[PDB]
Amino acid sequence: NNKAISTVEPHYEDTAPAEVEPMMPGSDKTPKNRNEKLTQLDKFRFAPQGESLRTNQGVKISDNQNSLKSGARGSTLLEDFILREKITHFDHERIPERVVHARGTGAHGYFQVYESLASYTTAEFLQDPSVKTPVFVRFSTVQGSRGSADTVRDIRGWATKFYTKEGTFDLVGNNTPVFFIQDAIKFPDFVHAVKPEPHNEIPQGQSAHDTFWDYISLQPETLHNVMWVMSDRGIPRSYRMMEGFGIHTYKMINAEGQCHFIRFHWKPVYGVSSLIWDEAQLLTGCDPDFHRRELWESIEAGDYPEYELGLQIIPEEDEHKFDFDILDPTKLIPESLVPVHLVGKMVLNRNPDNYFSETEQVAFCPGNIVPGIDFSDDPLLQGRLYSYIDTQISRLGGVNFHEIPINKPICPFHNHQRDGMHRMSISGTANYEPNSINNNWPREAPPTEGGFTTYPQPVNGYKSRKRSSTFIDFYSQPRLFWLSQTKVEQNHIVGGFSFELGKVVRPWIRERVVNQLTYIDHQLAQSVADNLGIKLSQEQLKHPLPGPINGLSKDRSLSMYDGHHQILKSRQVAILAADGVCGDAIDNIMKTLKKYGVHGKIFAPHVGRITSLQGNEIEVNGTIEGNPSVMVDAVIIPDGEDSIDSLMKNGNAKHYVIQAFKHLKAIGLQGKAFKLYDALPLPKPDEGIVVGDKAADLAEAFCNVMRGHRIWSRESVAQEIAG
Amino acid sequence: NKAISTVEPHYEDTAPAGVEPMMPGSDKTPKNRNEKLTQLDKFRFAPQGESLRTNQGVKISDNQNSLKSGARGSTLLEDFILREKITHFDHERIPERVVHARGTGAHGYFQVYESLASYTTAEFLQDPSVKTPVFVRFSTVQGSRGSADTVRDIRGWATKFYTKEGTFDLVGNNTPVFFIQDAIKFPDFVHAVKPEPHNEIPQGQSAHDTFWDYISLQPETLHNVMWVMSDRGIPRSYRMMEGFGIHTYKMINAEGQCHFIRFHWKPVYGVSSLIWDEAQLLTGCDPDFHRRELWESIEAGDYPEYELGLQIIPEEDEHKFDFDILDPTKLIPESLVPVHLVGKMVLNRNPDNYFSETEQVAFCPGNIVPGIDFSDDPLLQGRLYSYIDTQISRLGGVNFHEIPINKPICPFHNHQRDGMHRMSISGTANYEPNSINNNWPREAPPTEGGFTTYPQPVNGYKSRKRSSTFIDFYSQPRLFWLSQTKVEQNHIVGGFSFELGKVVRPWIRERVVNQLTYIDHQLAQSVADNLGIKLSQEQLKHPLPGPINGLSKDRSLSMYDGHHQILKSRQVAILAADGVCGDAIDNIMKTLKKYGVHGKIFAPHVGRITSLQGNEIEVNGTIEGNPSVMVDAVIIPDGEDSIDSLMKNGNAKHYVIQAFKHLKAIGLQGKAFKLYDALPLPKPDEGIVVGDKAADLAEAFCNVMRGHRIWSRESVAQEIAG
Ligand code: HEM
Ligand code: HEM
Repeated sequence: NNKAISTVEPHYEDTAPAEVEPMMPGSDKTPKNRNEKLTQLDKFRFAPQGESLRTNQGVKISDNQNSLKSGARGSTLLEDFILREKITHFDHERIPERVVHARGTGAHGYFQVYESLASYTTAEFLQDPSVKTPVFVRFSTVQGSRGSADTVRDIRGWATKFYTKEGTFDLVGNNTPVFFIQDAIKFPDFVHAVKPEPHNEIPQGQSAHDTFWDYISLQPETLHNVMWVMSDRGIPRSYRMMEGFGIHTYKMINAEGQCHFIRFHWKPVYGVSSLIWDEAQLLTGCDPDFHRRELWESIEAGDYPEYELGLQIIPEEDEHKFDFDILDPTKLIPESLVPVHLVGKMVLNRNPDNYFSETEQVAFCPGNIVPGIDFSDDPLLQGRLYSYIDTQISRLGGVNFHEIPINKPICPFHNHQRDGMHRMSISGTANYEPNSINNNWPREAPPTEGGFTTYPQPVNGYKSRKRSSTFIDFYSQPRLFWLSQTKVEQNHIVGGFSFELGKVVRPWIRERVVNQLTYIDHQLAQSVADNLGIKLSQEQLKHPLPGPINGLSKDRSLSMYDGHHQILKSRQVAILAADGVCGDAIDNIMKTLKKYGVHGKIFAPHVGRITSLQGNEIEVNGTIEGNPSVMVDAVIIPDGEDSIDSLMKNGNAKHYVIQAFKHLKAIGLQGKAFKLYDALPLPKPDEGIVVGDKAADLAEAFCNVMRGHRIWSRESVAQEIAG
Repeated sequence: NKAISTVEPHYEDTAPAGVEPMMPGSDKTPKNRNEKLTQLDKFRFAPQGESLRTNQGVKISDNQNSLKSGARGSTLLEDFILREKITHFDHERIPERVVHARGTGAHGYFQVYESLASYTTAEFLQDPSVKTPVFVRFSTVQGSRGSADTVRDIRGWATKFYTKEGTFDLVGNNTPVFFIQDAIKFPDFVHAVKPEPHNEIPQGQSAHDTFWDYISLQPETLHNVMWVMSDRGIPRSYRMMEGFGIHTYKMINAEGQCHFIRFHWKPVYGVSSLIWDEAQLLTGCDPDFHRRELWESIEAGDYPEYELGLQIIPEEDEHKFDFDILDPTKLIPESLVPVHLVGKMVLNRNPDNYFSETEQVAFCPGNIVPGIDFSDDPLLQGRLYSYIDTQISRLGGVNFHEIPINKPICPFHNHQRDGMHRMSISGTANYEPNSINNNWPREAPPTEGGFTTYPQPVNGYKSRKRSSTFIDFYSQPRLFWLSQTKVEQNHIVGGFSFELGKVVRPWIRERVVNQLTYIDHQLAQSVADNLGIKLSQEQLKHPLPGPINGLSKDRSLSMYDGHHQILKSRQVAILAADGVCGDAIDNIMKTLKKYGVHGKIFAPHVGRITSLQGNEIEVNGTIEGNPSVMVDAVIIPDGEDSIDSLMKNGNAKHYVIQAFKHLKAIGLQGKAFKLYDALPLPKPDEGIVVGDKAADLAEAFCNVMRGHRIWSRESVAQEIAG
């Protein structure tokens, strides 16, 4: 009554209750994680504690619940400037999404070099190991719009902004070492092919449709990066557990004018780990924010994303020594031939305060580079230089987007540029160079004092539109990639191809792709052709295959699961429990998990607390229904007679074990919890099943099984299970 | 050579020398024509035999390479072809709509059954011979452009009527009420339901803290929360949901008589919904399910069909109800005021280009025509200023009416000039009154059709204040609750319990169920239990609202009470492998075809399977790529070899378990029961149809399907692991 009426009257009272945790802005949750960039952004942060609600002109608002009307039942008056300003700001909140990589996630951190790279570059942020260079990273997918799901099969973008004392350096990479195309002129064609089709805008976040594969079949240059995205690299488990690549060959110029060709790498301290397809798909349905959320909670937990910056270094005289052109972006440089030197460390240790201000409005370009780094003649990179700044003029509202806080450098940046939309700087001095009325300040900087110069590379040829003959080589590296994959990874590649072409309606497109696969590997083609009902002619089964690359038929560095570099720390475990559960078994599991930095979450039939058979309340993390097995790495079911009975009448709790089994995950069953597995149509316990009566001992064995990531041996029987 | 060819200019042919792919509407249904579509032909491009050119008309010889300083050199700034191709691509994107960003569009027409001159002078409602063109966009609310179709959300429903007396936009939703009463709260409500601003989580979901925090503090939202928590929030198709303009409008007739009006759309294909677990899985394996369903249904001839209905109230009965008809959180119960079906709308042509037509279409509630008018509903009043304001940024300026999909098909002369991308070239005087052009174009007198506002009396004081008569938050939620079948009530409890499960701060969940105790004590207790909340004795005694003009239920607010289930156009999976019974499929298909139902053969691989009779039969797609959640029901024909392979296949055994848990009809012919009996599934209930003869098993199968879902199965479905 009075309580009812009060909700639609001005709210002058406290609303919060009188006084495990939700996600919060980084300033709230990790204020002790600072850097120079974050300190610069503080000038723009708002502390509204104890402030009046106001208009943008600073007028206190007395009634935020009602429009100005002519009678409390009347027509709204045009003179309600508060209503119109509030609605008008609302009406204009949206800006264009990125034309590609629209779906992204940001975090702040810092970078340090291990020791001076002055033997190879003058670049300031690689000279001094004591400097902490602030960074901001945006991870992304490629195909989908804002609001598409995270765990699609797709390439992942990886864009790092280095706020150095001598300029902002943008390393704009992907999570695979090659790209689909060789020349930038094909990029709108390729992108249009993979994007939703123009008549119906179908499908979202997916390459599994006609026009993408039509384009692949007609442009063999794409086959290499298709193999990468068709592998499990196409569905990583976390942005903390994938590799990063600059793809293009850059140049690094040292203080002696010498040039070294270089390729950029990010190696993850937490290993390289991926989902499997069926699990990646179900995750898009039940948590489209899975990667965004995982990254966010990673930082709040102190499991900071941590990556080592690696360089491949090739002397100028060595440019032409490989079977491939090192300026070809569909070619990787196998790490067997040119090792990766780890030269520094990046840590992401603080989430943003405002997604839109920081992550949405950030602007990265390959062209922003700093003295000591320079471009190569890669024709894809050369085209990128012009696109990033062009697109951002309309995405971010004009030529002054570097004045938006997240984009500003931390060093001076005086010049003679003036005006443009939303000009924030205010300049009084002469706006032309050379001038004498200001004694020509600001002034050009000699190269020996840090002024950018281009390396004087020789240029000889004719003005020409032509693909380099040194680029015509489309199958060598797809075949190298294939042969470096373990048996399971090859099977999943076959699954990627077979699932995707399965969604292509036009039959000639599937046959044209399968025909391209016969030039990569005959068994790969045969396996895919079988899943599609295609019969391969005797000719196709004899098609010529490429030979080794500079002596190499394999390179283990291209396999995710051969290197045995799986990391246990920071993984997520479901503890299925209900009322009547053994409280001390849970307590001992949580000690063993925390010992190895693993995160156990109690999932129950309802939120709140459950009561252990010892009568203590145990906090719940979520419900079994809202937290499917696809959201965790392994499942442990502790004991408690009444807990198990309850879990056996819950189809979700039982499906939890069938699903986790089919996704090759480790399952621990303490004591009478084995009844659940038994009830299910599940075969004999394999290596990935850990049964035991004492909790701390079950959990130790359970963690050791987790060290293998997935139980690949199980894959054949797992297919048979109805789940 | 084959390889070299692909990186050189492509002067040769590339074409080779359900069953068919989705295509532009101009290619598949060219015979479905209307006046707006003929106007759009003026802007269609036919590229057969044409050269690839720049935008200035210059022929391009090599679309494969940048201009370089040599074949391995540096790209040249003078390559204008490269820069023009890249620049256009760089600026393809325009802002998404601030709400309803995620949407699907189709063309069609509308006919009035008989003249409505008794009520309105609106030209498109006068003459039943006219086919007045329309364009409809369906949408969700919360999610951005690439979010899933089958989220739990309100669905937007926007119809543009291209009439000869102006373009009229009917911009409504699929539930008869909105969340809030005054437009000034729209940014607050929308911010609360949208992803939260620090992390931009979560997408296409209200299941998070800020949304329920807002609900808990704004009881006026509760009524439409009930609607979204019910199965209304997850419809099966845009063809099977209802539509409402929600606001009370006005219709004025030739005599100057005013009637209050509320708009309705009633689906000829009935009102059907998904269930929550099936909706959520559908967003994983097909985020485009509704967009695809609408497109294919039009290419198949199952044209969406809706009847435009009107609740009509004489201006004198404005105050005859226990609620304010100006309150957009209130519906008018169809018992109290029946809905008159006044005409039909059919959607029968897909667009040619999604971006040109669906993305660029602009609809505003302020786009009315002579014969319709506004009421003093304070939410509608704010909407009049917002639609046009936002379209200036989203669509590039004030000339967005000149974009083809947005143009009227009547004349539209005035004195407006310039603006960004001005298309028309106007030679005459640009002010009124003028003499140098004898004042053309001229004002139209009302008796010749010039718009006038009905002279409604206006009295009071300039004030910011919620009308006393708007302060009724709990009565219509209760009406809606008591009007639901038992299974629909359970599903509402499900929505509340799942959603509040994702809320982190406990006090928000507690404050929300506390609000539920003022709607129905047993709804509050069910939801409180699912969340571990113990209700106090005081809470359990909380006063409940009485009836509304003597009404305690209204059957029309229920989906599954008045048997609104249509069978025509449903989708049936047919699980077949190599070794299936040929004659069975034929007789299944002939039976399904007899009823307007589409059956789709799903096999382990794509292409063809061979029957035990040795013939080949076309597959529609894999079992793996088309889970049970995409079809209305499953049928498994016989064929010992088919059954044997299916039983080795995890997906096909799960197909039936999942079909079962989602309460769908499962047909099993012959030894197909071999497969059912192998799974942990109970004895065949009323929605499990066995039989050895296909036509009979199909006929009985199609008749279980008429009930939409086996609601009885619900209790045993919960315990099935799957
Ligand atoms: C080596 C292959 C390429 C890689 C690894 C790459 C990487 C990326 C990444 C990671 C982003 C997202 C940056 C962010 O988070 O804001 C991006 C955006 C973009 N890229 Fe690429 N890209 C490549 C090729 C191309 C090409 C060939 C073009 C066209 C010439 C292009 C044009 C763009 C544009 C316009 C954007 C959006 C920029 C913005 O709106 O801020 N990229 N690229
Ligand atoms: C009765 C409750 C409301 C309903 C049924 C409603 C319905 C809709 C629908 C269906 C759309 C999508 C139209 C399309 O497909 O393009 C939409 C968009 C929009 N609405 Fe509402 N709305 C309501 C209340 C509001 C309010 C209170 C405001 C703010 C004053 C508002 C502002 C907008 C804006 C700015 C758009 C985007 C328009 C565009 O970008 O073209 N609406 N509304």
